[PDB]
Amino acid sequence: RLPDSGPCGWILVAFSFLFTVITFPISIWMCIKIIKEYERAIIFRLGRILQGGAKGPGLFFILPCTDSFIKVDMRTISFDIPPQEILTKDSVTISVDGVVYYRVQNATLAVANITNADSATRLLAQTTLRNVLGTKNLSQILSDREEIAHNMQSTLDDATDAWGIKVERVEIKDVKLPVQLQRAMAAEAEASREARAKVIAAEGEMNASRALKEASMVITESPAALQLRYLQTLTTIAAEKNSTIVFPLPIDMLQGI
Amino acid sequence: MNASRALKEASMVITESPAALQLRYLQTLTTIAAEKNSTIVFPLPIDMLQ
Ligand code: NA
Repeated sequence: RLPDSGPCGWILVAFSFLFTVITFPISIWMCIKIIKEYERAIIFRLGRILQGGAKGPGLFFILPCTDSFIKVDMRTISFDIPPQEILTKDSVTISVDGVVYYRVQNATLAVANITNADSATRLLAQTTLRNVLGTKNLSQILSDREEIAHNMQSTLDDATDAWGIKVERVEIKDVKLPVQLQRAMAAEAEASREARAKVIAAEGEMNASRALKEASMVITESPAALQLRYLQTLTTIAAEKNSTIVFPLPIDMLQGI
Repeated sequence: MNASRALKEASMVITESPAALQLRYLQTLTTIAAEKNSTIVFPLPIDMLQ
């Protein structure tokens, strides 16, 4: 799979052979290359790419005048995506903070078919995450990891194949609602605790009721006692750090008009 | 028009016992109180037994 993108050569090659031998105890260090188990090399000689696949591990020789040399790490790499602003299918504004893991699958395509594989891959992960979550309600986003991952993978594989890249994971490390929505969306949790509080409060009413009845039966034998309790309530209330408005009301004067 | 059928069903059940609609009113007030700039004016009818 190739990427989508002579007599005078021997003279330059011979000149380079001679020059490097003339400079041998210095230039041999530039000629020699060592590629580790987990690396691959892409080599051009007079602009043509050396026949076959990417060069494997071991010891290799190049002439720096006529040859160009690119070295590719084949290991998995992880990148912490910058945070994004997203809209859910139900139209909720959320900000998410992603992470992507990816690996070079074909070293030749990664070098010769795309200008910058890393930037292409990292941007593609952002736009793919933006799209998929726009097809889900907020509740589905929290519950449907496996389905969401499956949807992204097919999208990513179709695009990254030509770049020689395999994306292995995309995941989310933070999700935030804007502050104006936070209590409104929490209604279900708030209601459950209020429901249990109501049961506790009603039990308190029942426990206190007997003493109030006993107090009432004494008070009603001289009914003006309730007005004395009323006036003491006003004195207690006035002491709190709040505004109190009081209206003395001469009812017998009003009774006259 | 789309919402009307469910409201009719809810109304028919609620109206079979008199206090039910009043409970719905009070729950609404509790929901209102959480929003900003919501002033509530609350009468307390009291009897001094004269
Ligand atoms: Na991130």
